[PDB]
Amino acid sequence: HHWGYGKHNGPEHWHKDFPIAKGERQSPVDIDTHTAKYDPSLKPLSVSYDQATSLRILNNGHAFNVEFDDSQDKAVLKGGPLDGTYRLIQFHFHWGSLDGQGSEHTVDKKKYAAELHLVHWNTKYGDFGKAVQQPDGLAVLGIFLKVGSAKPGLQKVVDVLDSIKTKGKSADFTNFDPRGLLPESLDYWTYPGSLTTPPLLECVTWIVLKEPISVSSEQVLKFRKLNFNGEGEPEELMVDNWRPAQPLKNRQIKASFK
Ligand SMILES: Cc1cc(C)cc(S(N)(=O)=O)c1
Ligand SMILES: [Zn+2]
Repeated sequence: HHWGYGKHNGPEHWHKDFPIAKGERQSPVDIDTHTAKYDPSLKPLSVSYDQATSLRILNNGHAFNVEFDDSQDKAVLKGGPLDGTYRLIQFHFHWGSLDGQGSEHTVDKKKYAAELHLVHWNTKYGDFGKAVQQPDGLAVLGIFLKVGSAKPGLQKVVDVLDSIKTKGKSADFTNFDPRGLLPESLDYWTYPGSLTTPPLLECVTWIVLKEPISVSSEQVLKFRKLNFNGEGEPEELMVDNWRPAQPLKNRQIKASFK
């Protein structure tokens, strides 16, 4: 009886195995746009993915992860609200059963169809496992997805999904360029939070872009053909793998723009 997204093991149960679920800096949150204050001390985000080297894509039974080679100084997030440099390790998505839900963060209570998380660890801690033990260990860049025009730079991801349908399947996935997933503007909101699945560690500086990317209905429909189950087990479509907004508590959300 491990955690997941069902009536029987979903977000409202996680606190039993992971008490920090009811902690002081949990994610995601609703971004109330009128209350977020412009911070003129915030810097432009620096996203440098020119040398990113993808290796593999993995269905982990909750989502799929596009994994990177993080053994050299290459694909780095810095600037913005961050001190120091954060190295890209993986990206994944959260999405809905319907276009009207699927994002983790919300904007004035608006739910997007999906949300992309580009995960980076602070190089001052030497690797990911040590970084997640620190309050400034990770920086997660969150990007909303809406359904409209296709995102060409997403299609290589979509087309490999047939080969990782079920939990525990992986496939080689080299030379994927995550720059093709970024919107035009790097305007963002930022706040201190957590991982959004167990273990729910309070180790993340969240940077959520204001501009969503557009993906087509056909692209998100192929996300929804993935399975949470393993091969040879009853089919459970991989949909609604998002955590609802959590209490903001004693936090401020800052805007990079206005
Ligand atoms: C458990 C966990 C691990 C990683 C690397 C990333 C997340 S999230 N969804 O907060 O980006 C969760
Ligand atoms: Zn995530």
